Amino acid sequence: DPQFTNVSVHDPSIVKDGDTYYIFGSHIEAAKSKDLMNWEKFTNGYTTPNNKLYGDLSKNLAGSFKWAGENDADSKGGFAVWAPDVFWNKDYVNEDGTKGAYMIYYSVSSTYIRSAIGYAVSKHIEGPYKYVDTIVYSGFTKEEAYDANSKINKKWTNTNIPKLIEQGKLKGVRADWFHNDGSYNNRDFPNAIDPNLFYDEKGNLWMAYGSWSGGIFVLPMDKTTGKPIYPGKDGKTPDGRLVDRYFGIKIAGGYYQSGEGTYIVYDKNTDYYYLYVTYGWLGADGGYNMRQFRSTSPTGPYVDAKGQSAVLPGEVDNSPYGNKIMGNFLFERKVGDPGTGIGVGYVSPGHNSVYLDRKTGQQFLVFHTRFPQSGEYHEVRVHQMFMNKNGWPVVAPYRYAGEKLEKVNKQDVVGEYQLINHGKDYSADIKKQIFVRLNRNNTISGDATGTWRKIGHNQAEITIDGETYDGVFVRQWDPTSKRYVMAFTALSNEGVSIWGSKLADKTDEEIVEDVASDLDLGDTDHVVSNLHLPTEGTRHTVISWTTSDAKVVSETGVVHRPEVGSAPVTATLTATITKGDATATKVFHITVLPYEEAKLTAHYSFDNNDLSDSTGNFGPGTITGNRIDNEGGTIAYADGKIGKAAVLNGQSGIRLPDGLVSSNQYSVSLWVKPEQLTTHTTTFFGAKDPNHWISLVPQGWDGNTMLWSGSSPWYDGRTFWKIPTGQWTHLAFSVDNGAVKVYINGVEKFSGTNFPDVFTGANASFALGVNWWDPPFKGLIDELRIYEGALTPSQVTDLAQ
Ligand SMILES: [Ca+2]
Ligand SMILES: [Ca+2]
Repeated sequence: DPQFTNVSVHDPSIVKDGDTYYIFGSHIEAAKSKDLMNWEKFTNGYTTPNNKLYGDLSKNLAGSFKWAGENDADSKGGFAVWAPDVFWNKDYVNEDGTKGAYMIYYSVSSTYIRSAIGYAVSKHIEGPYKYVDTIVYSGFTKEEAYDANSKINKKWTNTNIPKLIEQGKLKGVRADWFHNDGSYNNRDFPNAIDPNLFYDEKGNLWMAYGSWSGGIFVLPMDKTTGKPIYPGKDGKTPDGRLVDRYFGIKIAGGYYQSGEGTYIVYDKNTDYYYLYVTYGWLGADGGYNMRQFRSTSPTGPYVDAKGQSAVLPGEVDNSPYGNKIMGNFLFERKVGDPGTGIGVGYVSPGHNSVYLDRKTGQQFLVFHTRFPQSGEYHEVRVHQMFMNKNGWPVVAPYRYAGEKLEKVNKQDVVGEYQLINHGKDYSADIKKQIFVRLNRNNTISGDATGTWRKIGHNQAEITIDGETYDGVFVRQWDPTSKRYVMAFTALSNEGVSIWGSKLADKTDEEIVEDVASDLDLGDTDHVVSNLHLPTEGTRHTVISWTTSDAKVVSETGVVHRPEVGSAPVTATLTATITKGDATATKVFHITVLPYEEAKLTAHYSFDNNDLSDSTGNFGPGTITGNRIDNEGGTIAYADGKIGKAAVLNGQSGIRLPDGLVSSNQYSVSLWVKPEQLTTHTTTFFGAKDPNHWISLVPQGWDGNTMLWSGSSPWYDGRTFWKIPTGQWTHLAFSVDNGAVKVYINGVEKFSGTNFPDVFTGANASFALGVNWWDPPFKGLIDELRIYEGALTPSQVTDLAQ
């Protein structure tokens, strides 16, 4: 039934104009939809001029760009226009003195603290938006100072503050804004990004903003002009939270801890201000997760279900604070569940907005998310939310598909559920389901015990291991099985959320039959890799294995490839599948391939005082400077492992020719003499483009030698081994249709499957010592050998010597 059209809009700020829903996100991306399911982008990103939102970007927002976000520090080469919020401001006095305009409040940033918020206006939601002013600034300093790769002076005199002191809106500079060395005190005070403009009960206008550092602040705003009404005077709220003459009132975060993407919604139905913030880091390993507080006042205090304050008491883990409404999750499609793929899950879902419909009461969490097994690729998602009995909106487990609350029969609730509990913790981990059933005697049994009730038409009360969770039952589109299913979502007074999705009713026999038809080990006629043999199917179905011949393949799928030139070798794996007294059997016919010798395709020895390929079928290399795409470094040839090695001083390396590798069956060998270790720094690299690359990393994100692929998907070829300096080490890795191996000094240190295919039918870029981001390799690398095919353990224990 339901159709979806996806868009990649990061940090979506939703707004309804007329009958159309609009989202505005970072990087000047935006889109629109009439149904919250099918999105159509209308922007052109950082294209300038004729930028959709801003026109000639550079001149329109120059005011803001004088301070950060244009070709400066972390924005070198481009722009950084982040996390906007957009609304129709009926009171805005236009420069022709007419009333009413669409405002866009945006952020610009150059480092993790040097940022500012400014706004622009339009007669029309799609723009053009013309700059008005820049109103809040962070990362400024007590004296003249510059950042690495920045010519912008960060002294506070270079912000709006002098003008504000001249206008009588501030008395002066606050000493507390500075550390003793004159640096920006981001322990106490904010990074000026991520604005959210909202209205209170009375129609007064507020802006909340912030991201990590000192946290989230809120300022009242002049409806007529778009400017803050700065407090003018330092102080403390009645309950003790920091007030600042300029930055406003602190409502969440603190002490460097995470927390950005604030969104605040006044709900007239409950008379609460609901505060959403996202903890953690946005990246696939970041554990981005959405949090929820409330207050009776726009300016707080904001607290969670447990009555705990959103404002941190000190430099502590923020895990306990805030209802955790969504983290990493997957409703795993185990063997025997209907559909294909791994099932529906999200990684790092967050930076949300919220649409609450004045008339109907329907409510929607809007956010961007990443996904398991796709790295940094992201899309916009929308989940409905539903007010529970205790005045907390609860998030639905599935993306919105037209559903609404109904009168729900006890009959349609009773049965087996997959259940996910989001807890409080957050990390790279992905929560997966357990199995329980909600029995007609209102008990709960299975992987957890307890009780449940439906109340009124559809309120849910689930009590598990002595924890009670209040929420709703609602029907939901499960895209894995492709049915509307009954579901539940419910929050406890700890502020922990559990989710439920009803499984199709099934006998033990039908399950085993399902597990049996669905059990597949892929193409097992060309096996070069260990086979993963599942020991479990859906709903705790158990699967055991035997092998006809352990010398070919073990019971756990461990393969033994025969000698080069030998015959492929055959065996049979038998799966026995049990649940209750139902049982079935299925056999699979394996053929394990012999090793095949990789053949040398190119050789950079550096032995003839140049970057020539000795095999004489690729061009010579060229020199780079400190990145794969820049020029002007120096290659000293100096005494090395065989002949002369290539030296790299620390500030360049070698651009190898395009297309060097052009397959998914290849191998790379080289000898490395490092002086210093720097994290992420490559030797051999790597890339189709800056999102699809391979890198042989002497010290990677885990502190060890690895083979690394990124950023969509991520691959962690971890050897768990650290490499020495002033010293030669032999490194080799092979790739063979997803099959990957890495060798440290001849010994195999990593072996895996599903290695990405980065170079087949592309003309990619390759280099030694340098990439697009990290410190160049410092030391020597000798004897770079590229191959077609996968080096044999034998070929490799010979290159090592
Ligand atoms: Ca936002
Ligand atoms: Ca050499």
